[PDB]
Amino acid sequence: KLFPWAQIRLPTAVVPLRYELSLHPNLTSMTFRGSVTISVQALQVTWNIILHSTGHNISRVTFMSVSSQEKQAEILEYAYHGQIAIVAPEALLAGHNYTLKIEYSANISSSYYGFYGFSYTDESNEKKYFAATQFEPLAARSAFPCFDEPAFKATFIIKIIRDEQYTALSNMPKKSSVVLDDGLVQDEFSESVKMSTYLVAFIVGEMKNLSQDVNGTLVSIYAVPEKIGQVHYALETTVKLLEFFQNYFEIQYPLKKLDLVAIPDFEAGAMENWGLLTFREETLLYDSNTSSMADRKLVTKIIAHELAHQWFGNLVTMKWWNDLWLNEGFATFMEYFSLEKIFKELSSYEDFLDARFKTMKKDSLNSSHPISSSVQSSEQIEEMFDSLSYFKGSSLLLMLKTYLSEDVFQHAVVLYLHNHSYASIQSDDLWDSFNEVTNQTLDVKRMMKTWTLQKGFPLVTVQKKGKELFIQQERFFLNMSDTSYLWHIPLSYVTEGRNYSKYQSVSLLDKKSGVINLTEEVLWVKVNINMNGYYIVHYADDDWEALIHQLKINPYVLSDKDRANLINNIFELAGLGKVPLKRAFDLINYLGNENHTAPITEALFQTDLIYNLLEKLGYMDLASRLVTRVFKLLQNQIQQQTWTDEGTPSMRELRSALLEFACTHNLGNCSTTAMKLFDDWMASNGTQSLPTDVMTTVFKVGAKTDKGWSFLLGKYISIGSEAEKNKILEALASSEDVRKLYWLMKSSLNGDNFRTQKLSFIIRTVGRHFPGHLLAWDFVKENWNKLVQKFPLGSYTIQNIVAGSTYLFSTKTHLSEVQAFFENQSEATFRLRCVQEALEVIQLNIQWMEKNLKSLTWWL
Amino acid sequence: LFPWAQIRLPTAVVPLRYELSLHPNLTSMTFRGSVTISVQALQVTWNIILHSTGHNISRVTFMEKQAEILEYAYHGQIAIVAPEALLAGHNYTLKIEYSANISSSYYGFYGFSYTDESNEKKYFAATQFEPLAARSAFPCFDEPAFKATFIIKIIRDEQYTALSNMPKKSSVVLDDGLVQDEFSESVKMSTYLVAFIVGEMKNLSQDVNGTLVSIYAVPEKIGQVHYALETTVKLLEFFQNYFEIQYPLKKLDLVAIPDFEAGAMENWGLLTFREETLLYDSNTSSMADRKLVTKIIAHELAHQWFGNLVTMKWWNDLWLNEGFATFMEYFSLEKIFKELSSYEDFLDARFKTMKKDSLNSSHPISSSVQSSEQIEEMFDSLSYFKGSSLLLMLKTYLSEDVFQHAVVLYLHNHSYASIQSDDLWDSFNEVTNQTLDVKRMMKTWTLQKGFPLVTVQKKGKELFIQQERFFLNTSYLWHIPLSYVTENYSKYQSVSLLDKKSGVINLTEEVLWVKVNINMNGYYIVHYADDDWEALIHQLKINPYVLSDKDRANLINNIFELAGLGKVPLKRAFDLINYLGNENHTAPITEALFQTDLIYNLLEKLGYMDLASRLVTRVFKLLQNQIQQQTWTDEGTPSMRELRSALLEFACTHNLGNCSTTAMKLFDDWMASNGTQSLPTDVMTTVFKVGAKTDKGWSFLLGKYISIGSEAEKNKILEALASSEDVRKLYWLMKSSLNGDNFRTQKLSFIIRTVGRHFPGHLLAWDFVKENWNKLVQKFPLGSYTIQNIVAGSTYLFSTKTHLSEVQAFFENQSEATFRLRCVQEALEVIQLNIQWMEKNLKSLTWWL
Ligand SMILES: *[C@@H]1O[C@H](CO)[C@@H](O[C@@H]2O[C@H](CO)[C@@H](O)[C@H](O)[C@H]2NC(C)=O)[C@H](O)[C@H]1NC(C)=O
Ligand SMILES: *[C@@H]1O[C@H](CO)[C@@H](O)[C@H](O)[C@H]1NC(C)=O
Ligand SMILES: *[C@@H]1O[C@H](CO)[C@@H](O)[C@H](O)[C@H]1NC(C)=O
Ligand SMILES: *[C@@H]1O[C@H](CO)[C@@H](O)[C@H](O)[C@H]1NC(C)=O
Ligand SMILES: *[C@@H]1O[C@H](CO)[C@@H](O)[C@H](O)[C@H]1NC(C)=O
Ligand SMILES: *[C@@H]1O[C@H](CO)[C@@H](O)[C@H](O)[C@H]1NC(C)=O
Ligand SMILES: *[C@@H]1O[C@H](CO)[C@@H](O)[C@H](O)[C@H]1NC(C)=O
Ligand SMILES: *[C@@H]1O[C@H](CO)[C@@H](O)[C@H](O)[C@H]1NC(C)=O
Ligand SMILES: *[C@@H]1O[C@H](CO)[C@@H](O)[C@H](O)[C@H]1NC(C)=O
Ligand SMILES: *[C@@H]1O[C@H](CO)[C@@H](O)[C@H](O)[C@H]1NC(C)=O
Ligand SMILES: *[C@@H]1O[C@H](CO)[C@@H](O)[C@H](O)[C@H]1NC(C)=O
Ligand SMILES: *[C@@H]1O[C@H](CO)[C@@H](O)[C@H](O)[C@H]1NC(C)=O
Ligand SMILES: *[C@@H]1O[C@H](CO)[C@@H](O)[C@H](O)[C@H]1NC(C)=O
Ligand SMILES: *[C@@H]1O[C@H](CO)[C@@H](O)[C@H](O)[C@H]1NC(C)=O
Ligand SMILES: *[C@@H]1O[C@H](CO)[C@@H](O)[C@H](O)[C@H]1NC(C)=O
Ligand SMILES: *[C@@H]1O[C@H](CO)[C@@H](O)[C@H](O)[C@H]1NC(C)=O
Ligand SMILES: [Zn+2]
Ligand SMILES: [Zn+2]
Repeated sequence: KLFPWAQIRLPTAVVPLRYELSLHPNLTSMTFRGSVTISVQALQVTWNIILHSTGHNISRVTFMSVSSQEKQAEILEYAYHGQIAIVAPEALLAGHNYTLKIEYSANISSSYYGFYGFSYTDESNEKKYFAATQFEPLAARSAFPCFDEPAFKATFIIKIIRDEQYTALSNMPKKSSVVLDDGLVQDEFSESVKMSTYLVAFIVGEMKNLSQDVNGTLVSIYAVPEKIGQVHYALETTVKLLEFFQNYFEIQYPLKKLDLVAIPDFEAGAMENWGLLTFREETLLYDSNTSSMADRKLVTKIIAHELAHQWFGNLVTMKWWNDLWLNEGFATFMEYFSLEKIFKELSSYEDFLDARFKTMKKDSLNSSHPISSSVQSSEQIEEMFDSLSYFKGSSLLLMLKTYLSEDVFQHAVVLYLHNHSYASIQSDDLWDSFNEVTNQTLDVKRMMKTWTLQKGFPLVTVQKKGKELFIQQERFFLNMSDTSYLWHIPLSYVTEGRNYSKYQSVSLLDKKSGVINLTEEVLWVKVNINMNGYYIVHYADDDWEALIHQLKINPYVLSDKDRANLINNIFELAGLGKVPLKRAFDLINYLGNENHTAPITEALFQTDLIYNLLEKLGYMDLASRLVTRVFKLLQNQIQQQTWTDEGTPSMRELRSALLEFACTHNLGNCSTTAMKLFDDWMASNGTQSLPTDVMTTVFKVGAKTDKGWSFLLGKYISIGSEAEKNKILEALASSEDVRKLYWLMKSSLNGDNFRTQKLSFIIRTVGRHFPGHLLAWDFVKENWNKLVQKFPLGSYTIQNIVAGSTYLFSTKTHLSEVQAFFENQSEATFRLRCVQEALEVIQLNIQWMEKNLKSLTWWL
Repeated sequence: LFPWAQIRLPTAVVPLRYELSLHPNLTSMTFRGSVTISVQALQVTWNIILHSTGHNISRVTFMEKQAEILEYAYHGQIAIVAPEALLAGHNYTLKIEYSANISSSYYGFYGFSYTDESNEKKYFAATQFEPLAARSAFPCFDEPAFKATFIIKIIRDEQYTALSNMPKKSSVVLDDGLVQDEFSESVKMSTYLVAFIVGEMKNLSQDVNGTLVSIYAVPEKIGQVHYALETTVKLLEFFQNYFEIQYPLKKLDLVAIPDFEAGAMENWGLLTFREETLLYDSNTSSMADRKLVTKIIAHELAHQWFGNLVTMKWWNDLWLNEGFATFMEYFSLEKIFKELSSYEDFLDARFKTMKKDSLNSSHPISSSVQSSEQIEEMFDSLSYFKGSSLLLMLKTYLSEDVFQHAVVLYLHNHSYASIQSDDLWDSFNEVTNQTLDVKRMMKTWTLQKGFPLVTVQKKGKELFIQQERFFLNTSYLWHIPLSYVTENYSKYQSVSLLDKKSGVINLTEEVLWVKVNINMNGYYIVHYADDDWEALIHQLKINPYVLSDKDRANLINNIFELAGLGKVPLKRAFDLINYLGNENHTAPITEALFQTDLIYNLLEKLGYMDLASRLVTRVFKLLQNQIQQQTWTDEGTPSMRELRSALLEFACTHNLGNCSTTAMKLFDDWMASNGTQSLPTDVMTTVFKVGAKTDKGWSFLLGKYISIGSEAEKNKILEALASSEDVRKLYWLMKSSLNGDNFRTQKLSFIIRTVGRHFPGHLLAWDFVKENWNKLVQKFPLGSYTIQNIVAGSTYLFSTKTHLSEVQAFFENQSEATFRLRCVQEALEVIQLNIQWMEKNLKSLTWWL
C-alpha cells in the first residue's frame, strides 16, 4: 500500500475541534481498551485525514458528516512518523465539519513515557498498582490516536472505567462517576478548555488527598496513603504561588480545580499538565523538621516552575518545539522571581546566580549552539530538552526585566498572555508584546535576537580615562573563525565618587565600541550590577586594581551578587589568560571580611576546581598550598561555625559550605567534631537526629573507617528517607578504599544494593577524589555497552557519566586516550556533543596548565 | 674517503702484545694514554684497521716514523696508513698517544664518587668492556677473536690500591709524588676481558695453591667479604678439579665496587661485582641473600674457563658460555653447597624461561649477529637460561661422567683460542664415539624458537609419544631425550631419543602410572591422555612421595600451563593440586602458590573479587596444616625456611587466620624498640607488610628506609611501603623515586612493579608509566632491561580488549620504533593471552572454586 503523506508535520487541511476519549485500563494486566471521537473541521479539500497513532490495534474505524449514519472508513499505516491516514469514502469540503470514531486496544507502558504503569510495595507489605501519563513531547499519540502537534488545540472529554478502590484523575474536574453492574466505575470528567494534545492527562491510583480552596479554585495535593502527611508544605506553597501568579499575570487560572500528584516511583514522568501537575513523590515530600534546607528550596522551586507553566505553556502554547526554551525559560525565571517576592527568606537569588555562572561556563564552549534553532525530526525534538537552553532563556529574561522596568516587564507579559490566550505562538510574538509596551522606543525583538540566534555570550572590556568610560565588546571564546558576533548589550554600571558619592545608570551597547560619560571622576567602577546581564566584564589593569583595592577597604559598598560576580569573572578571565592567576588570588584576599555566603561559595568552587585539577596530576604540594591559603582567608568564618541548623537559609548554606571545605581537607577542629558527632550517631543505632546542615560532612568523616563505612552501608539499605540515603551514599562513595569504590559502582550497575538511577552519581563522586579518579573512568570504559544499554546514548545520564569521569584530565596523553576510546566505539558515539565537549574540556585543562602552572610555585 | 667499510675488522693484521700506559686523574674525569701494539700481518696490506672511539690522537708513530690517521666513527674504527707495504710474516710495532675523558655512564673506563663512613668524598674508577667498550678506553683490535698479551701500567696516587688482571710487577714513586704501578705480561686474552681499577680499598687474601685469592672491598665493608672468600676458595678448588685445568694466573681478585650502578664482569683475575652482591652476614642475611652471593661468585668463576681461557669467536655464540656459567652456577652448588637446595631455584628459573620462550615473541638462541645493536641483544637471561636448561638436558641424557669428559677435552683442545658453539658439540661427538649425533640434536634446539609439547598415551605394555610446537596462540622437529619413570611397586626408569613426529616405547610390565620427563631435566612440557593424568592425579593423592619434589612441582606447572592453552580443562589443574594437604616439600608448594596468585591477581583486576577470594580460601584450605605448623623464626634447613617465607607471606597477604595478628604483634614490638629489637629475617617482609597498613607503621618504616644502613633490610621496607592500599602514598613513592628524592631511580622499576600488582595501584602504576614515558626513556634507554621490566610489571595483568586497544594505541602514538619493540609486542601478546585465558576459563569458575 501507498501512504498519502511524506512529511514529518501534519497537513493544515483538517483541524480537530473536540475529543471524546473513553478508556478502559486494566492495571494488573497492563493493557487498555479505548474509544476516541474526534470532531474535526476541513479547511482545504482532501480525501485523507492524516493524524498520529502508535502501538494501536485498531478494531473499528468510522467516519461521519450531519447524517447520524456512521460510514466505514479505511485506515492506512506509516510507523516511521507515527502516523495513520484515514481514507474517507466522501471528499471533505472546506468549512464542513466531520466526526471520526476509532476503537482500539493497547499496552500500558513498561517505560515511563506515554500511558505508563507500575507496581509499588505499600507500607503494609502489600503490593499495589498505579498508572499515569507523560506525553511531552511526542507521547500522547501512544495513549490515543490524535493530532499530536502543539498548534492543533482542541477540547477534551475524558472517560475512564476504573476499579472502586482507586481514585481516578484527569485534567478537568470529575463530572460523573456512575457505578457499573460488575463492580467497575465509569468516571467522566468535564469537557476541557482549548488545549494542546501533550497536556492531556489521567491517573488511576489508590490515593489520598489534602485539599484547600483558594477563591473559586480548589487546590489539592494527592499522595499515597502512607505519605499524605508529607505533602502539607506542598499545598501551603501552591496556595501562596497561585495567588501570586494570578495577581502577576492578571489572567485567572481558568479551571475550578488544581491537582498536584506525588507519584510513588523514581523513574516517573514529572510535568505541568493542565490542572494535573505531575511530580516524583521524592520532589514533593517535605517534613518541617526532618528535611534539609536544599530540600525546602527544591520543592518550593518545582511547584513555582510547574505553576508558572500553567500560564506560560498551557494557556499560551508554542506553535512548535523550536520555541520550548521560551516557555521553560519563563518558568525557570518565575521560579526565582516569585520566590524573591514571596520566599524572600529563602535567598533563592543565590541559587539563580550560581545557575547562571554554571550556564555561562558551558555556553562559552565551542560545543554550544544557539537557543533558537530549526527543529525537524524526533531527535532534534528530544534535543530541545536541556537546562542550558532553559537557563540561558531564564538569564535573558532577567537581563530584559532589569533593563526595562520591573513594571514594564509585567505589563508586556500581561499583554502577551491576554492577547494570545488559547492560541499557539512563535518566539517573536513575545518580543512584539515587549515592543508595544515600550512605545516603540526600543526594538527588543532586534535586541533579543542577537542573544537567541548566536551561541555564547559577549566579553565586555572596560577602560576608565577621566570621566570617560570606554566599552568594547567581543565573543567570549576560550582560545583553541568569524566576526559576525555583535550583541545588543544592556550595560549597567555602578560608581563611587567625591567621597562616597554612590551613582548608577544603564546604557545599550549595540556597537563593537562606545563610551559612557561619567558625571564626575570616580575611585572605582563596576559594570553589570548584580550580574543581571548575561556577560563577562574585563577591566583595564588599573580598573581591576581599583576594585581589588576597594574590596580590601570596604567590600560592602558592593552587593553580595557583584562581589560573587567579580570572583567568578577574574577566575574565568585567568582561564582565558586576559589576567594572571596572580590577580585572581589577589582579588580574593579581601575574603577575611566577607560574611555573605554567595561570594564565599564561588571562591570555594573556583579553588576546589583548581585544587582537584592539580591533585590529579602529581602536584600535591601546590594543591595543599592552595587549600591552606584559602583556609587562612576563611579561618575566622570557619572557626565561627556552630554545628547546628540555626540561622537564615543563606547562612545555613554558609555553614554547610565552610564545614565541608574544612572537613574535606582536615583543617583544625573539623574532623574531630564531625567524628564525635558520627560516633554518637552510630552509637544510637542511627536513631539520634543529626543537624541537616552538617549531615553529609559528618557521614563522610565516618565512612573513612571500615566501621563507619559498614554501618552507613547498613543504614543505607535499611532506612526509608531517600534524601538521607543520598547524603549517606555520598559518604560511602567518598571513601579512599579503592575496592569499596569499585564495589559501589559494580553494585549500582547490577542494581544490587543501589538502583541503577544512582550510578552516575556514584561515578561522579568516585571520579572527583584521588583514589577513585582513574578507577571511575576505567569503569565507564569497560562497562560502556552495559551502560549504554541501561541509559540510551544521548540521555542526560550518559552525558553526566562522560563529563563526570573525564572533566578532571589535563594531559595530552589523556586527551589521546579519551579520543581513542570513543573512536574505538563507532563514529556516531565519537560525534556526540558530550564526547566533543569532553575532549574540548581536556584541551582547555591542558591549556590551563600550560598557561598558569609553572608560575604557581612562586606564590600561594 | 676511507678504505675499510665493514663492522668486523680485517683478517690481515693481528695483535700480539700490548704496552698500555695510562695516567688517569680521579678527581677530574679524564686520562692520558699511550698504547704500543706489537702486531703481525698475515697478508701484505697497505693500512692497519682497528677500533678507537672518543680519543684525541696526540702522536701516532709506526716502527721510527710518524703515520697519518684516518677515522670512520660510524663503525668505531680508525685507519693507520703505512709508509712501507706491511709484508706477510713480519712483525711491526704500532704506537698511539692519545687523550680522553673518564666515563660516567658506567661503560668503558669509568669512575664515580661516594661518601666515607667518616663522611668524605672518596673516588674510584673501573672498567666494563664487554661487549664493545675497550675501544673507548684504548685503541686496539676490539673483537674477541684477536687475543694478545697485556702489559698495563697505571700512574696512581699514594692513597689508591690500583688493580688489574695480572699481579703488580713494580711501583716507582715519580718526582711528582705520583706512583707508577706496572702489571705483569698477561696470558693470551681477548680485549674485552682486560680490566683495571683505581680506588681506596682494603684486601682479604688467602693462598690456596700458589694462586692468591683476594676479596677487595672498601675499608668500612671489609667485614662482610668473609663468606665471599670462603666460597671462592671452595669453588676455585671445585672448578680446577672438574675442568681438570689449573687456573692460569698467579692471583684471583673479587672486587666489591662501591656503587649500585657499577658493571659486574668476569674479568680474568679481576672479578668485578656490585658491592651489595658480595656482602654477607651469617646472622642477618636471608637464604636468598646467601644463595645470591654463592650463585654469582660461581657464575663468574665458571667463566675463567668458559669464556676467558676458551673464548667465543663472535658475539652470537655468547649464550654458550653464558649458559654454561649459568649451568655451572647450579651444578657447582649441587655438589659442594648441597644444603642450599638451589635446584629449586634452577627449576623455578627453568619454568619462567619456558613461559617467555612459549610466546610468538620468542627468538632462537642461535641467531646471527651482525648489527652494532644485535650485539647488545645477546644480553638477556632468556638466552642464558635456555642454554643452561639444555646443557642440563644433555648432562642428564649422557652420563654425568660422559659430560665431564666432553668438557675437559674441549677446554684442553681449545685453551687460549677462539671457538664456535659447534666445537662444544664436536667435543661431545667423540665421547659418544659418534653413537649419538649430538651436534645435529643440539642444533634442533638452538636453531628454532620455543620448545616441544610431548603428548603421551599409554596402552598396556607400551607408551605412545607424539611431539609438536608449544604454541598458545609450521613444522618443528626436535631431537628429544625422553627420560621416564613407572610403577607391584616396580620403580623402573629409562630414556628414549625421539627424533620423529611420532613414536612408541616398549614396557617391561603393564604399569599403574607413568611420569615422562624425570625432574624436568628436559626443556619440554608433557601432556597425557585423559586417564594417564588421572593415574598421576590419583597417585599424588595416594602417595606423592613415589615422585620427587622436582617431578611433583613439574606436574603442578605443566597442568596449569596446559590449562591456559586449553589442552586440559582448568578444573583438572585444580583437581591435581588437591593432594597439597600431604605436601611438605617447598619446590611444589611455591609453584602452586605462584600459579594460583597469577589467576587470583588476573581475576581481582577484572573485578571478580569473590571468585578471587574463593580461590585463595581454597588454596589455603589445602595448605592449612602447613601454614599453622610454621614458626616465626629462621630455625630450619634453607629449603624449609624458604617455605616459611612463602606460607607466611601467602597467609598474611590474604588476611588468613592466625597471621595478620601475629605479624602485627611482632610489628608493634619492633617499632616501639625504635627498630632495634631483632626480627627473624624469614618473617621480616611479612612483618613490615602488615605494619605498613597503618599511617603509623608506614611513616616509621619510611623513617627507617631514609635512615638505616642495611640495603637488604631497606629493600624489605620499600616492598612494604609499596604494599600500602592508600593510592596517595603509592603515587608518591613512584614520584619521589623518579626525581631520585628518597629512593634512587634504580628502585623505580621495583616500585611500579609492586604498586601495579595490587588493586589500589593497578591503574595507577600503568598511568604513571604512560605519563612519565619521556622522562622514563631519558633515565633508561629503549631496550633497557629496566624499561622492559617496567612495561611488563604494569601491563601484564590487563586482560580485556579495551585495555589491549589502549596499551597498543599508546605505544603507536610514541614511535614506530617504540611500537615495533620486543617488549612492546610481548606485552600486547600477553594481554591477548590473558583475554584468551578468560574466554576459555572465566565462565566455568563460578560453579567450582
Ligand atoms: C713477533 O713477535 C713475537 C714477540 O712479540 C716473537 O715471539 C717471540 O719469539 C721468540 C723466539 O724468536 C720466543 O722465544 C718468545 O717466546 C716469543 N715471545 C712471544 C710472546 O711469543 C716472534 O718471534 C716475532 N715474529 C717475527 C717473525 O719476528
Ligand atoms: C502489546 O504486547 C504484546 C505482547 O505479546 C505485543 O505482541 C503487542 O505488539 C503489543 N500490542 C500492540 C497493539 O502493539
Ligand atoms: C461547523 O462548521 C461551522 C463553520 O463552517 C462552525 O461555525 C461550527 O461551529 C461547526 N460546528 C461543529 C459542531 O463543529
Ligand atoms: C482488572 O482485571 C482484574 C482480573 O481480571 C480484575 O480483578 C479487576 O477488577 C479489573 N479492574 C479493572 C479496573 O478493569
Ligand atoms: C568550532 O566553532 C566553529 C564556529 O565558530 C565551527 O565552525 C567548528 O565546526 C567548531 N568545531 C568544533 C569541533 O566544535
Ligand atoms: C559625551 O560627551 C560628548 C561631549 O564631550 C558628546 O559629544 C557625546 O554625545 C556624549 N555622550 C553621551 C552618551 O551623552
Ligand atoms: C559583615 O561585616 C561588616 C562589618 O565587619 C558589616 O558592615 C556587614 O553588615 C556584615 N554583614 C551583614 C549581612 O550583617
Ligand atoms: C537499629 O534500628 C532498626 C529500627 O529502625 C532495627 O531494625 C535494627 O535492628 C536496629 N539494630 C540494633 C542492633 O538495635
Ligand atoms: C671531553 O669532554 C668534552 C666535553 O666536556 C668534549 O668536548 C671532548 O671532546 C672530550 N675530550 C676528549 C679528549 O675525549
Ligand atoms: C689528580 O689531580 C689533582 C689536582 O687536579 C691532584 O691533587 C692529584 O694528585 C691528581 N692525581 C693523579 C694520579 O694525577
Ligand atoms: C693483603 O695482601 C697482602 C699480600 O699482598 C697480604 O700480606 C695481607 O695478609 C692481605 N691482608 C689481609 C687482611 O688478608
Ligand atoms: C699446586 O700447584 C702445582 C704446580 O705449581 C700443581 O702441580 C699441583 O697439582 C697443585 N696442587 C693442587 C692440590 O691444586
Ligand atoms: C680439536 O679442535 C678441532 C677444531 O679446531 C676439531 O676438529 C678436533 O676434532 C678437535 N680434537 C679434539 C681431540 O678435541
Ligand atoms: C617393541 O616390541 C615389538 C615386539 O613385541 C617389536 O616389534 C618392536 O620392534 C619393539 N619396539 C621398539 C620401539 O623397540
Ligand atoms: C615429608 O613426609 C614424608 C612422609 O609423608 C616423609 O617421608 C618425608 O621425609 C617428609 N619430608 C620432610 C622434609 O619433612
Ligand atoms: C632510633 O635509633 C636511631 C639509630 O639507630 C637514631 O638515629 C634515632 O634518633 C632513634 N629514634 C629516636 C626517636 O630516638
Ligand atoms: Zn518546565
Ligand atoms: Zn656471566
